[PDB]
Amino acid sequence: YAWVLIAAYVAVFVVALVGNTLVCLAVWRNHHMRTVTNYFLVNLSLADVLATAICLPASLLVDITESWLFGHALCKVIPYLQAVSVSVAVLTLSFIALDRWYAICHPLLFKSTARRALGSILGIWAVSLAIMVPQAAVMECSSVLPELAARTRAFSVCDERWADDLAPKIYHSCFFIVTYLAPLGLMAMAYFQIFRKLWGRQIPGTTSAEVKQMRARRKTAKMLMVVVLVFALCYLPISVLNVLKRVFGMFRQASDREAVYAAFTFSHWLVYANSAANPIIYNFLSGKFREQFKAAFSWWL
Ligand SMILES: CCCCCCCC/C=C\CCCCCCCC(=O)O[C@H](COC(=O)CCCCCCCCCCCCCCC)COP(=O)(O)OC[C@@H](O)CO
Ligand SMILES: Cc1nc2ccc(NC(=O)Nc3ccnc4cccnc34)cc2o1
Ligand SMILES: Cc1nc2ccc(NC(=O)Nc3ccnc4cccnc34)cc2o1
Ligand SMILES: CCCCCCCCS[C@@H]1O[C@H](CO)[C@@H](O)[C@H](O)[C@H]1O
Ligand SMILES: CCCCCCCCS[C@@H]1O[C@H](CO)[C@@H](O)[C@H](O)[C@H]1O
Ligand SMILES: CCCCCCCCS[C@@H]1O[C@H](CO)[C@@H](O)[C@H](O)[C@H]1O
Ligand SMILES: CCCCCCCCS[C@@H]1O[C@H](CO)[C@@H](O)[C@H](O)[C@H]1O
Repeated sequence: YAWVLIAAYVAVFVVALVGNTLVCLAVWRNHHMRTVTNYFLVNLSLADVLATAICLPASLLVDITESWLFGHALCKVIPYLQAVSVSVAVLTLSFIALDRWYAICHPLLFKSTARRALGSILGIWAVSLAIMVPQAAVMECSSVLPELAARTRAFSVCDERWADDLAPKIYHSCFFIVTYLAPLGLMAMAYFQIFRKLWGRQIPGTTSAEVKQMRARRKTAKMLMVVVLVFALCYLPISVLNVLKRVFGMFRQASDREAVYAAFTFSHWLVYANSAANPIIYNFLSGKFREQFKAAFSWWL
């Protein structure tokens, strides 16, 4: 079990870094690949690399050693950067769907540009950095017997420190709704309307150019729906496990301590596995990204 963890964590580390760097290079090299959607997808890669590079290594040591060995300052920074990486992801996926929904379903209300996209991308970070500040405030590094901290860090853990039972129940309920259920719920309805408008609307006088627009828009909607679907599945375990632990007070009886720790461990890895999955999704569901990933691999061999 222990080596399978390190092997899986190492594979996700390499694939996510190599893949997400190629995702930025592909949009940079190809000019008429700099679409609003693909600019948001690059911002999604910038979040994934921040999680993979910085938070993932702390991820492996905590799940194996079961203790925090990086000191008090990083106990707030790293969990904060992990939380910010999640907010940036879900907000980027939300703006993508909002962009596609006004494009496919309500075509002439708002106009999306590359100039407005970079402004949204800077807004996604301004919000993600702000709303995760309370999370960093709650992070505290403390050892079993705190007098032990003067001797070693092998027995200290970095966890949330709440002053009352009610506060975590409200906090983690709001952040499950706000950052998982609500966005995915609104997005599932948006892509369903996008699905109906792309597959089914057969108005009699559609020009040959209107169809060449649809046949390409279908290929992007197919790719983006697979991305949202994998994101929902990847973050489902950690999100439900966090709510059952914090809000519902579960997983406190040490009779099933082994199964609970193996569950949360796999849930932590699944979060990073999503960072490696997305570039793979682009390779198979996007011929333009596939074409760019082809060239980057020829230069190397
Ligand atoms: C989040 C952070 C803050 C926001 C930040 C911004 C991010 C926002 C992201 C995406 C926005 C996308 C908007 C997409 C809207 C699409 C929703 C939509 O139209 O759904 C229709 C109605 O559903 C229906 O009947 C049923 C209505 C839905 C009620 C059931 C919901 C169950 C709970 C599930 C979770 C809900 C969470 C909601 C938000 C908190 C589908 O039917 P139908 O084609 O006939 O419509 C015809 C009708 O449009 C005209 O008569
Ligand atoms: C090493 C390591 N330790 C970790 C501890 C936690 C997490 N992730 C979460 O707790 N995610 C989430 C919590 C709560 N609501 C969410 C809503 C949407 C998405 N995600 C979450 C990753 C970790 O990686
Ligand atoms: C919406 C939302 N709410 C959230 C609450 C928490 C977190 N993430 C953590 O708490 N991460 C971590 C905590 C503790 N040790 C770690 C070690 C390595 C990496 N990460 C962590 C993400 C969230 O996203
Ligand atoms: C019985 C309770 C536990 C007692 C542990 C005593 C051995 C600590 S060895 C080691 O000492 C280094 C400094 O010399 C520190 O940098 C490490 O963090 C620490 O691990
Ligand atoms: C020093 C930074 C905090 C680290 C330790 C956190 C312990 C509880 S903090 C937080 O304080 C609020 C008032 O500010 C209260 O309303 C909350 O119930 C309480 O949970
Ligand atoms: C969106 C907000 C969701 C809030 C969900 C949790 C509601 C409170 S449960 C309640 O908590 C109290 C404080 O711990 C205890 O005194 C009780 O015994 C227990 O029944
Ligand atoms: C056989 C009966 C078992 C009863 C106990 C089940 C666990 C209840 S915990 C309580 O549940 C609320 C919802 O009811 C949540 O909103 C609160 O956050 C949480 O604190």
